[PDB]
Amino acid sequence: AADVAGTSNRDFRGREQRLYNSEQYNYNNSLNGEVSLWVYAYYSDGSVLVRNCNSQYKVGISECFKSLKEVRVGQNNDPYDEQEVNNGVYYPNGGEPTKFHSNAKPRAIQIIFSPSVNVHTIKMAKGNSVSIPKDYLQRSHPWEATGVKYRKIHVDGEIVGYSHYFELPHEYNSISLSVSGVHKNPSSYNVAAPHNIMDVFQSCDLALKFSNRYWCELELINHYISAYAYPYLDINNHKYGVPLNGRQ
Amino acid sequence: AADVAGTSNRDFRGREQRLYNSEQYNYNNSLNGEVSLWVYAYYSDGSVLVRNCNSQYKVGISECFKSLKEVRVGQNNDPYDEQEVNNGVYYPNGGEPTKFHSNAKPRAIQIIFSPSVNVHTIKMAKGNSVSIPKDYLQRSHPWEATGVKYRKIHVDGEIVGYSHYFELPHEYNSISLSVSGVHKNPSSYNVAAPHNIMDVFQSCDLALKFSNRYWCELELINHYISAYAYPYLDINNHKYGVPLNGRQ
Amino acid sequence: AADVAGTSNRDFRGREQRLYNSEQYNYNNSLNGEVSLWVYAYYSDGSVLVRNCNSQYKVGISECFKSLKEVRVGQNNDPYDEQEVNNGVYYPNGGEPTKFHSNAKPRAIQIIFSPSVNVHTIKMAKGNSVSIPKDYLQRSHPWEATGVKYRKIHVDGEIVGYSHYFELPHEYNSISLSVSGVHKNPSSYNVAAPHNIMDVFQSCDLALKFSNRYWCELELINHYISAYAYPYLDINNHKYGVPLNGRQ
Ligand SMILES: Nc1nc2c(ncn2[C@@H]2O[C@H](COP(=O)(O)OP(=O)(O)OP(=O)(O)O)[C@@H](O)[C@H]2O)c(=O)[nH]1
Ligand SMILES: Nc1nc2c(ncn2[C@@H]2O[C@H](COP(=O)(O)OP(=O)(O)OP(=O)(O)O)[C@@H](O)[C@H]2O)c(=O)[nH]1
Ligand SMILES: Nc1nc2c(ncn2[C@@H]2O[C@H](COP(=O)(O)OP(=O)(O)OP(=O)(O)O)[C@@H](O)[C@H]2O)c(=O)[nH]1
Ligand SMILES: Nc1ncnc2c1ncn2[C@@H]1O[C@H](COP(=O)(O)OP(=O)(O)OP(=O)(O)O)[C@@H](O)[C@H]1O
Ligand SMILES: Nc1ncnc2c1ncn2[C@@H]1O[C@H](COP(=O)(O)OP(=O)(O)OP(=O)(O)O)[C@@H](O)[C@H]1O
Ligand SMILES: Nc1ncnc2c1ncn2[C@@H]1O[C@H](COP(=O)(O)OP(=O)(O)OP(=O)(O)O)[C@@H](O)[C@H]1O
Ligand SMILES: [Cl-]
Ligand SMILES: [Cl-]
Ligand SMILES: [Cl-]
Ligand SMILES: [Mg+2]
Ligand SMILES: [Mg+2]
Ligand SMILES: [Mg+2]
Repeated sequence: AADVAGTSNRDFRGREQRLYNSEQYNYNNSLNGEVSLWVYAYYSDGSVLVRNCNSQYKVGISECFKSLKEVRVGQNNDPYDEQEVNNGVYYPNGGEPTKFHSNAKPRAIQIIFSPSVNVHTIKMAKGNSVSIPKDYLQRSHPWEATGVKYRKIHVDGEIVGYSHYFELPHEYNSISLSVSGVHKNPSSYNVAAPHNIMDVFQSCDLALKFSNRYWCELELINHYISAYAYPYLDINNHKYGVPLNGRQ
Repeated sequence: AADVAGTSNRDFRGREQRLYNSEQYNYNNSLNGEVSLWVYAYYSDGSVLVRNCNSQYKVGISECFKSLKEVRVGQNNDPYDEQEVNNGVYYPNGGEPTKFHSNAKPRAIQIIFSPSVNVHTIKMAKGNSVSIPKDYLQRSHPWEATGVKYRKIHVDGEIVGYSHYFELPHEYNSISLSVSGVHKNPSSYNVAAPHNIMDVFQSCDLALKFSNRYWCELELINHYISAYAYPYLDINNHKYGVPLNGRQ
Repeated sequence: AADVAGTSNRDFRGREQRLYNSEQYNYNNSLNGEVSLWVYAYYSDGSVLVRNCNSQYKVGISECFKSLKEVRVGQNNDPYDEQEVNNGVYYPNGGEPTKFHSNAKPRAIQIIFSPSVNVHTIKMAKGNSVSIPKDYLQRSHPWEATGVKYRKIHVDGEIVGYSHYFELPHEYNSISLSVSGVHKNPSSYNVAAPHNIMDVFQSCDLALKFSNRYWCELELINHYISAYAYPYLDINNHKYGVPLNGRQ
């Protein structure tokens, strides 16, 4: 006759559950694991474009002014008029659109990394509308190291991810955007030294990308974030994610 | 008076032909040569999307669920309805398309490598519809090493390429897909060690890509495969390619 | 009472201006600086597609036959007919378009690098319409080193950039195109050796891209080149750029 559940050190079902969750958390943090990046572009109509990349060793996303704009697939997007918006945004008075402010422009950006990133390695190039980091190429460092600004997304006392959020509320907030982060490596084994370097090149090939525009934050939270155990931070500063280490 | 053709060791025209073919085969296998990857997505209407990349040192292709779907350029693709298909495939009951199964979904994938690949280096991430390799990121190795499954495409006793083929016949066969392979290097000279590493970075830049949807396998065989001396394996297990080493 | 402007060595405003310009020029040339690449595709209707990438350490652009073709956003591009053009260009007599020559085909290409490139590192793969560098993969070196052909764009005796220009005036000038260059590094410190290699991988992530089709060379010169202090060479061999080193 077996011990009774939840009363002794022989609840092996319980120990196996805790190990299963701990193994996933720590595997993700091993050099064999993913590091993941999400870039969220929020539009005035309440919809949200997500750009996601999942890869070994390091991960990144690179967007231009045009690629960040809202596209409603299979609906009217006034493509000619929006090309004229682009011309008017690349150079002042450079186009002839029928509008002052395109509602396809993002109102905000949230950058989220998986908990397997090392925040000290995070780099971002938030450039102008023609993809220069700081106004002119000749004065541009090709990135800023913005890790100190990333907030921890905590759930149940566990870091389930990292967030950097900035609004684009002003008419001159017209941007291009690239972001990069490196997977944790507390060892002194360089994953990109000659013993393993070609595998890092293969990781550039193997990185999986995902993009979709969700009709609102609720839908994103329900059918993307929660569905796939991703970290998130909503407009009301509510934290989402699944804590795993040492937990049932 | 010259020797008679095909009767002696002084048929220099004959020797030059054989060397020409041998030189092409072996150049392709040198570190100076191409390694090439083709991903074929087969649709129920009989058409075939090819994605090709040709590059030095290593090569790869990365696709998401959406990018693998059939697009008939300049014809009706019901873009709104197919966006709803995507929503319904990213999460169950997540959309409202007018169909149960999109005929734009691939029925099968064939992955073919040039004979200059080392099959031991082949990696594939066959992920789910939101670009996670194995259901959740926390448990995902970012690839599987599938080389042992690649079949040799033989012609005249020569390996003209390698094939891995899998059908997607079930309703739940909704995938994302990345593939990578490394060019043969039997030497102990690491092409990505510091003496040559920046050239491997340049190869990422220089890799040439090609995509097209052919109306059927016959057309692909005739105007793509055969036209450009590529390897192929058709649905009837017939092998295509041009044998070169030691041959006239 | 301060010295009079432009009469002595105590015009600190003057010295600061000259240093400001010199600092930008030399920063651009430091390993911290950008290296930039522009590929210009010129169309018969006088418009010009620019593809630009700006990145640390090294930079590149890769295009196929299709991606180089003129696309007039929000206007009629006869997409079905132009897909048939593609089929007819990938293989002779392979399509059924309503035209002999597509006016969407580029008439010329100009490749321009920032002055921070090392011309000895420049590589180009000018391939055929199906993205093979030299007719067949088996005989293809994956690039040509074309630096000796690049012309210096001089302004006021300063090199503000480098240009390689080739026309595509013949019916058989149907190409694919990739180009790559490496940022100057006169030091013996290898930026891609293990001490800094992962940063070069991050630079692949962080590279910012830009594309736009301008209606004519005048507009490109005015609202792109000149607006953002880029180098250029127009059809009349007129040089554009801003000289900076040692200059007010
Ligand atoms: N830790 C703790 N949790 C409480 C307390 N009161 C209510 N709770 C709830 O209980 C949850 C934690 O329960 P457990 O996971 O079983 O307890 P634990 O502290 O993690 O201990 P172990 O999992 O056995 O290591 C919390 O998420 C709370 O919502 C309390 O006093 N202490
Ligand atoms: N090898 C071989 N080929 C045959 C034979 N009978 C018919 N053939 C045909 O001949 C072809 C090969 O001819 P060759 O290439 O001239 O002969 P080989 O064996 O390759 O000899 P070398 O090219 O001179 O080294 C094959 O593809 C067959 O289709 C036979 O008995 N032996
Ligand atoms: N150098 C030079 N410039 C001239 C001369 N005559 C007219 N110019 C104009 O003057 C410009 C250069 O003027 P400066 O920049 O003040 O002279 P500089 O030779 O560069 O000398 P510093 O800037 O003081 O080092 C040129 O771009 C010319 O258009 C001349 O004889 N010599
Ligand atoms: N009432 C409680 N008393 C004592 N410990 C608690 C209580 N509730 C939770 N904890 C414990 O405190 C730790 C942190 O959990 P907590 O719920 O505060 O994290 P959180 O979700 O980041 O909190 P919040 O989001 O509310 O700021 C966990 O180990 C948890 O078990
Ligand atoms: N009738 C034959 N007798 C002897 N050798 C042959 C004959 N036909 C071909 N060969 C030789 O056998 C070797 C293998 O050629 P073979 O035609 O069997 O390759 P294959 O195209 O892979 O065959 P298959 O596709 O029919 O399985 C070659 O060196 C070829 O010259
Ligand atoms: N009339 C002049 N007499 C002497 N030096 C000059 C004169 N005009 C310019 N320079 C100097 O000559 C150097 C080269 O300037 P220059 O204007 O010839 O360059 P550039 O723009 O490449 O010429 P161009 O485009 O006309 O061939 C600069 O240092 C400049 O100060
Ligand atoms: Cl590890
Ligand atoms: Cl070699
Ligand atoms: Cl430096
Ligand atoms: Mg607990
Ligand atoms: Mg023979
Ligand atoms: Mg001067």
